[PDB]
Amino acid sequence: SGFRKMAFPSGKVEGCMVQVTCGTTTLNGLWLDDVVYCPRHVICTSEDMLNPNYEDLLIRKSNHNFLVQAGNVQLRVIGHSMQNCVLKLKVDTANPKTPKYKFVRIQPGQTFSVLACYNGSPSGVYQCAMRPNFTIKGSFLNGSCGSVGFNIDYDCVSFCYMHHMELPTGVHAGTDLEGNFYGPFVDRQTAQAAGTDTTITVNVLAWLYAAVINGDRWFLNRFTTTLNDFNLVAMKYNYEPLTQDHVDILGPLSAQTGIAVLDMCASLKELLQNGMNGRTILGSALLEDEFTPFDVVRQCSGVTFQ
Amino acid sequence: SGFRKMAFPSGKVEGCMVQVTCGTTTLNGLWLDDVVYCPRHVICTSEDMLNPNYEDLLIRKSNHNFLVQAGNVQLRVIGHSMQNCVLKLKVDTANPKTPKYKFVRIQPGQTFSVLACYNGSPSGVYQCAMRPNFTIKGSFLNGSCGSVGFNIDYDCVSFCYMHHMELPTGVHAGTDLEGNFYGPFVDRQTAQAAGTDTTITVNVLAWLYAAVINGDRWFLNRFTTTLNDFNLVAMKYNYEPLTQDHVDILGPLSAQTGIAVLDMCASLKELLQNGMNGRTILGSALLEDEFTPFDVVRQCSGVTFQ
Repeated sequence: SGFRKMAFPSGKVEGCMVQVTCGTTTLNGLWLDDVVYCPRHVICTSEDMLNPNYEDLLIRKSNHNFLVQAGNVQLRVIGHSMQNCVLKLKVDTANPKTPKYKFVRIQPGQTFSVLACYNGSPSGVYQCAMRPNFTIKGSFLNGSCGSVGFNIDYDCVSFCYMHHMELPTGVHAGTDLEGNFYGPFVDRQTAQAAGTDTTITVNVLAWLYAAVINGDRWFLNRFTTTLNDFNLVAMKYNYEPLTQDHVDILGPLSAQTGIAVLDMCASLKELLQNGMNGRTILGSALLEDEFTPFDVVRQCSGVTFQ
Repeated sequence: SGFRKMAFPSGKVEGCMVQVTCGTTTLNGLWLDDVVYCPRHVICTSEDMLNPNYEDLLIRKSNHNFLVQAGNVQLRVIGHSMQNCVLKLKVDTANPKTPKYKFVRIQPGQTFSVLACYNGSPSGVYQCAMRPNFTIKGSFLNGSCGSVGFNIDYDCVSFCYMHHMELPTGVHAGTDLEGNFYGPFVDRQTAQAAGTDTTITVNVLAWLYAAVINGDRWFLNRFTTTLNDFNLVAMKYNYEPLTQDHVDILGPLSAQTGIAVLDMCASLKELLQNGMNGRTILGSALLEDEFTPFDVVRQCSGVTFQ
């Protein structure tokens, strides 16, 4: 029993974390095969970040201007390239710890595990989700840029995020492993708005399904509702509009617990309109939307990786 | 910025996880040097768990009755021994991935990272604390026994927990790596009480110190209080009695934020007496006590490991 915010095992990703220094700016890099991926603003100074021309700033840089460090071992850069907002550093050595990997671009609401790193060394690992405004609520100090988010399929690491920035609201933003930002954010030290943060409705429902599985079921009401009527209440509370695909994904969870998806939507509707009255659900005093439906199925069945 | 429940990198512990099968019972084991550690009730059947005589049940077992598996490789058991509630299986092979390690017995309130495993393969990693009643609130399905909790000091893994049981209250219990249980729990399928669960007061204060560092500071009141007067309110809410050692540990946090420890105790006192009025602190709608003061200092300074 028990249900917790769980992160994937980070061992396979630790072997791919290196330090990247250019000039006097340092951050983390992802070393897969003979290529190192890092945020492109490693070439910028503090003055450059106010308004950088990355093409012009990169022209003044050669292969020997990039200090790629893996423990005590220096890596020889034999080629550099800018793919959107990430830098690709070709090195003369393949990573001996390269796992089976792919580069995927996750959709809003999907979760992934972040391995926070500083100077190419891992400090911790935690789980977070792509908010509908394409931000994430993580823990990132200075030097944490280059840290990657990932999912694991048994033996295949699915890289999907790389940290680039902290918005002035204390929230974070970044790119995929091809350099394309999640959302309307640019790697530049200027004021940027994150947009309205909405709640991942399908994730709250799966979380409520996990509570029922783990004995916590006081919130189960006596009502039901419809998709269009529940969405009328979801809009008033800035919740993501629930669709039939969201209902389809919650099917296995609805079959295991015997609670129809529309019945849980009414229990969620009453929780929005009446609060929670000081009680708790799975030890949380609010509604948790950072658990995808597969996050619940994976935890309640205990799938393994290596 | 940002503050999250973070777990240590699990890579060094993944290399020490093996599968242990005895008869038709299987669980996880910890393979360090030429010794494998596993919960001793791997020798029990479902009928044996109701009231086992582990000494008598172990006598009928020899070295070849233990199937220690590490991936596809079988390990040859050349010796077995019962140290309290754990079994020590001597094998003919040292673990090539043995990290620098120690066996420590943590005190109540201390936190550690749990690496959940099934069939000797890691499934996830999460952070939890030793509750004052010597339980933990984790996520453990059948087969998760043998999973270990640990802390990391740069390059030294400090093993401190191994999962053995789930109490009928849905909460968990286990031993250290020497076989001694945390609390008054015995590895036997009988009704056992966990005792009154109190709140780790010094951990809530450090968590409130982390919120002030991360901009969330609305809870800072205009009052102060004394140690004996705050403990009078702490007793009414089943909070751990705060001592001068607890104040001493919160010193560095009190110096960085400029808030005296006694001032924060009054802000915590008002949060206990008046609730939280629907607001949130660091995204949580209740008081979080699973963050030690060093957990805050470590996250706000970003210490690394390898």
